[PDB]
Amino acid sequence: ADVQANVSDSSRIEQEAIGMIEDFYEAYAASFMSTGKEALALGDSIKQKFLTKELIEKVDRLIEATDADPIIRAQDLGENDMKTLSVKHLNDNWYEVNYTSAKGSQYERAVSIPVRVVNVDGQYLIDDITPE
Amino acid sequence: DVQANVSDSSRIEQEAIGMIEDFYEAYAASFMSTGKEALALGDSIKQKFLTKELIEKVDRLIEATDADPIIRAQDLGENDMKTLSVKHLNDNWYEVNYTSAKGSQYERAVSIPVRVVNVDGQYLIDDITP
Repeated sequence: ADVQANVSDSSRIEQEAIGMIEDFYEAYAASFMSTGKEALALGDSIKQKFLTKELIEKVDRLIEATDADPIIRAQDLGENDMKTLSVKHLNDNWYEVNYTSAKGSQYERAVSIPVRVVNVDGQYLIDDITPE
Repeated sequence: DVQANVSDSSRIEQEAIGMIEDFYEAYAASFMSTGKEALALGDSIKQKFLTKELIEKVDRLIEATDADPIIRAQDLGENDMKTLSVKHLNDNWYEVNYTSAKGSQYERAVSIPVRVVNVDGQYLIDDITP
């Protein structure tokens, strides 16, 4: 059986996955600070680094379907939005990215994106969001 | 007026501290990505938060030293800027504190004095390391 080894490995691996997801969202959020071609350039560079080829194509479909960025479920980020970032494990390889959009205002909105993680040769990558 | 001085000074210092935190958190996030796009964001963040004279001083210190004078390091480790602490020192000078290479055997406490100016309600950093 070995409960302690299964438990501590599961806890470690989940925290490693959470760490990558946190790094993606903090890096991606910073790309919204620029208001020129470099904003999109960095945003796409970060998506090329952290997301799989399959998910990036699904994000384009959702960009075409909605009129919002499916990664943040918004058009833009207020500068205080990512300070409320909180990631946690759901089940299996699914994690939930939580943050409050427009915190403090009359348009304050709780955002909750389920994201799925794959490990390729030691590197963690997000391979799906918002289940289809 | 003792109380009005105390309330206005506390409000304004927190607004100045708020801007400095926003600069450092945003600027630190540019290191999470690599290449010309990461550097371009760093420069965009500098344009937003630093004065034209300070950006010219930082470019001089980039040539003069072998470290980024904003962070006093070549790069940032994972979760260095999670230790960020900003406080008022005196007049318009504030101290930015963070632990470089936090958790590692080479961890180093960093303290950067930064001077703030208000230009028509906008807070900008106009000098660092006097």
